Amino acid sequence: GMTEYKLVVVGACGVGKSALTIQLIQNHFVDEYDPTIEDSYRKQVVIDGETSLLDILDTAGQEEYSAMRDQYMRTGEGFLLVFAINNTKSFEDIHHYREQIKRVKDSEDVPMVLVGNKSDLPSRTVDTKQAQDLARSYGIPFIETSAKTRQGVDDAFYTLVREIRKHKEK
Ligand SMILES: *CCC(=O)N1CCN(c2ncnc3c(F)c(-c4ccccc4C(F)(F)F)c(Cl)cc23)CC1
Ligand SMILES: Nc1nc2c(ncn2[C@@H]2O[C@H](COP(=O)(O)OP(=O)(O)O)[C@@H](O)[C@H]2O)c(=O)[nH]1
Ligand SMILES: [Mg+2]
Repeated sequence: GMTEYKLVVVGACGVGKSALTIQLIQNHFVDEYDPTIEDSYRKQVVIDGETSLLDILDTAGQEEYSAMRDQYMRTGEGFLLVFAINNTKSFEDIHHYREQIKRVKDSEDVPMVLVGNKSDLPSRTVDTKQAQDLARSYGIPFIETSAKTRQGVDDAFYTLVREIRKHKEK
């Protein structure tokens, strides 16, 4: 079959994981998406001339560490680490999401992209430089997005695919 990429969107409640996912899948902004709905969406795309199937898991529900979740998360090939630029705690939480990915993958080299969402909002509390420095320390890209306007959304997911390709070449 055609190439597939298993992508996982992670980050604290309310950062815009679901809004980002629906923007990628359906090309419009959803104001309300139930925080208890965790689901995956597949979409056929062409990136750098390669046709692939993106299988995107939008994580949700509760903070719990079920066996299903670990196994589930283990199958992820790349991860979007999403915070919101107006929520400092969500940015501080990124360390947790990175470590948990590192724990379940048993690897220091997992495709990830740091995503600073809600870039449309004026009430910024997390400096772009701060995010850039963190991303550089992790050795990963940083992309600013707005699920509201769709700024950076394709770039975020497509950049993650490119990171997966880089990983697969090694
Ligand atoms: C508001 C609902 C929502 O969007 N979610 C609820 C909280 N939930 C969550 N919270 C805290 N830690 C999480 C976590 F560590 C994982 C996880 C588990 C196992 C391996 C990796 C990961 C990680 F996401 F990469 F961090 C998950 Cl799946 C969810 C966690 C998710 C968001
Ligand atoms: N202004 C703005 N609001 C957003 C953006 N992304 C998500 N939201 C809103 O923030 C809230 C949480 O979004 P949601 O997608 O449910 O976040 P999740 O809990 O990480 O899945 C919702 O009310 C969304 O409408 C964005 O880029 N800009
Ligand atoms: Mg959600």
